[PDB]
Amino acid sequence: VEDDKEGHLVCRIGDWLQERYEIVGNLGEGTFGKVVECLDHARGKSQVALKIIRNVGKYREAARLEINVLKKIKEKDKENKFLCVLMSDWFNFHGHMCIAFELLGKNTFEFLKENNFQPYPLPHVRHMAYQLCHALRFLHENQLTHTDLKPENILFVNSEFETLYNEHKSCEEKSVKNTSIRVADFGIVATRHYRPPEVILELGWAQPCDVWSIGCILFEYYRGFTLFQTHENREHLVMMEKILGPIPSHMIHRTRKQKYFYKGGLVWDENSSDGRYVKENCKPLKSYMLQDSLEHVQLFDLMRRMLEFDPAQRITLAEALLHPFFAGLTPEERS
Ligand SMILES: CC(C)(C)c1cc(NC(=O)Nc2cccc(-c3c[nH]c4ncnc(N5CCOCC5)c34)c2)n(-c2ccc3ncccc3c2)n1
Repeated sequence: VEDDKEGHLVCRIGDWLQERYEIVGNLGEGTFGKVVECLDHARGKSQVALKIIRNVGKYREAARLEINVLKKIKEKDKENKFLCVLMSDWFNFHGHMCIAFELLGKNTFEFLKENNFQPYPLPHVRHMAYQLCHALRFLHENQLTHTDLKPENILFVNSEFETLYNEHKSCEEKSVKNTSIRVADFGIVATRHYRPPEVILELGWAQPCDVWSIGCILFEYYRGFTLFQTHENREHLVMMEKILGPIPSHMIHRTRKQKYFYKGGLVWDENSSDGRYVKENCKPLKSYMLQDSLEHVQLFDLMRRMLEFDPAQRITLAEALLHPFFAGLTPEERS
């Protein structure tokens, strides 16, 4: 046991925790501390993720809050059946709160990056979407809101793939063998590209925030690239307007950030570097359909309804789980 003045724990591959956890790898780091891989010698050689949070205090406090959140998700989920990440253990170790999870596979972003940003096929989209909706419905019902939904926070149970590619000129694609996912959270709300306009405009958010993000995420699974490829609010709102249509007067009246607008409209210099990028790449949403086909149109219908500007007219996760799009699930996918 040795601590540095930043507080954090100095651990080495081969160190043991709770006489059952043998560190074998490294999986992450962040504000709060490390995230290592162990084999659980108690539960018999099997593999876990272990977020370590040492001293600091706010860290320890927030770790407790996380554990509680995850405790409550288990209690409220009997059969594991709501597709959130599952805490298998937690403990206290010379001040360092630790939280063990079953080790899942690559997240939906990584997998996409490993596939050279070749989009997932429409059935995978459909299945992943169904589970994201189910999962966040369950969370919303228990007065919980993710707020930082994004592809990196969706993990595949198993990210093994069957590489398969013929005929297509440069066919070289990986289909993941099993599209089951789990929702995690690594820990202005949201990440830029998944952030909804009410957060951008500082109008307060609630559950409808998660739906907007889901909307954004589905698009990315479907095209391989992000729907809003930008890093600044004004551009982002302009992009919203050209992809989706105008912004309700009512949301412009309530913005205290009265800098992006002028006389009811977004200030926007159509002929700049930013101007040209938007002009030569942002087209109306429907135009990004890859095929002229019912299930693709169903998907864009759910997507448009998920990306309503007004959080109050935006579809709920309950209403989406009943959207025709989800007719095409295999019966097995249905659970
Ligand atoms: C259920 C919900 C809502 C989605 C959630 C999940 C988590 N925690 C989490 O995902 N933790 C976590 C932390 C570290 C690893 C993994 C993880 C679980 N399997 C894995 N299988 C493989 N790799 C993993 N990753 C390692 C790299 O890195 C991403 C996950 C993992 C998961 N939280 C959460 C998080 C932080 C909080 N802070 C304060 C208050 C409340 C908090 C709640 N809420």
